Amino acid sequence: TLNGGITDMLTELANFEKNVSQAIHKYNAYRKAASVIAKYPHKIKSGAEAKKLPGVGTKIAEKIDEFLATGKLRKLEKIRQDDTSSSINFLTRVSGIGPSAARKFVDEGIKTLEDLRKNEDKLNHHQRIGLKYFGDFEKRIPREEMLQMQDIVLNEVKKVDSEYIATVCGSFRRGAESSGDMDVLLTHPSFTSESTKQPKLLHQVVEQLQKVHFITDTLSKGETKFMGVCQLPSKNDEKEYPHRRIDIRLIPKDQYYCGVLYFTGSDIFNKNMRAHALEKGFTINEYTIRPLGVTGVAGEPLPVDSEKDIFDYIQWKYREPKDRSE
DNA sequence: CCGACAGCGCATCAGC
DNA sequence: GCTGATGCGC
DNA sequence: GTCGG
Ligand SMILES: Nc1nc2c([nH]c(=O)n2[C@H]2C[C@H](O)[C@@H](COP(=O)(O)OP(=O)(O)OP(=O)(O)O)O2)c(=O)[nH]1
Ligand SMILES: [Ca+2]
Ligand SMILES: [Ca+2]
Ligand code: NA
Ligand code: NA
Repeated sequence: TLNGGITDMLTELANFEKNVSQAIHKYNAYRKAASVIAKYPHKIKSGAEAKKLPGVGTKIAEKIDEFLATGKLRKLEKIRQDDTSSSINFLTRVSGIGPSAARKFVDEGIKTLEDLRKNEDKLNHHQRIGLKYFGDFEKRIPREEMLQMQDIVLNEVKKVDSEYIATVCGSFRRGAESSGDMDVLLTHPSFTSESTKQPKLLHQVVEQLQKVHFITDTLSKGETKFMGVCQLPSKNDEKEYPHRRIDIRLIPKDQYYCGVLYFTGSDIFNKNMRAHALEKGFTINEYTIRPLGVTGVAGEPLPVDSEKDIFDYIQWKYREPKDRSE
């Protein structure tokens, strides 16, 4: 991490713009700059050097100059000393509490972990579970545990219907040695873009994983997306494993490649790739890549038989999952 | 100078 | 109950 | 906050 100090600074600024200022585009701008700097293979010596990189503008170059000179940024030093900003920033670390709910809570005088813990009845379901596992959700998951979790999920799915295919995506698929949480793409031949020949396809899998005490809590659930909590089983006299976040996404089977492209990420990589897509006259989502007509309206879905086919349309050389960690 | 910035699932709520 | 906006999440 | 046109 040649430029750890700079990228940390930019990420902190991004988080401020998202959580406090509620300026989503400034947030994305800061994260884009951080990402491009993170991959730059030289230790940055100046703002001018950084300003050569796409996403790094005049304002950021100036901040980089301040940071390199003094080891800090006055702007951030202040934000840190602001009570309302500090509190809002903290509260948003709970899953289910966003910028709006955080500011609302601060208004009501709820601004610490202790405050939340004695005001559970003021939280919705998602927030209450977010609070419950606040500490656990802070922890990362060693790849070794991710592998054990993979085994459990794939084996339990197979026991429901051997025609299910479950794929672990996210940072795990990108080869990371540790992951923030588990993401599972699910397909079944009964669910395609042309028909749903069977109901409760996602439900049956969730139920099974709850049955073996793998899924422990539910944050939200619909016909195609599950968001919840899971936990590896522990051995005799062993301390329990931390509870982990799990997301499961049921995708039409004939749209697997667009699905897996999306679910593999990273998030910044996806934003960059979809952005480039627009520049190139296409629109990409987790289902399809379509041409944009002169009207601006998306045309019909183009044939896709691989992740590479999607890269081909937008004239990008294929990049393996491990090189999508932006 | 300024329009545009990726795209979408589920939960919650106001209005009807 | 439905629909569209909003919040929050991926 | 940055960028393309
Ligand atoms: N968190 C997040 N994920 C997004 C966004 N947009 C988008 O396409 N995704 C996709 C790509 C991500 O790799 C995928 C899974 O989300 P994730 O938060 O679990 O991220 P991850 O596996 O890459 O990283 P991590 O768990 O190790 O922290 O969702 C977004 O705005 N936020
Ligand atoms: Ca993940
Ligand atoms: Ca996730
Ligand atoms: Na630049
Ligand atoms: Na949050």
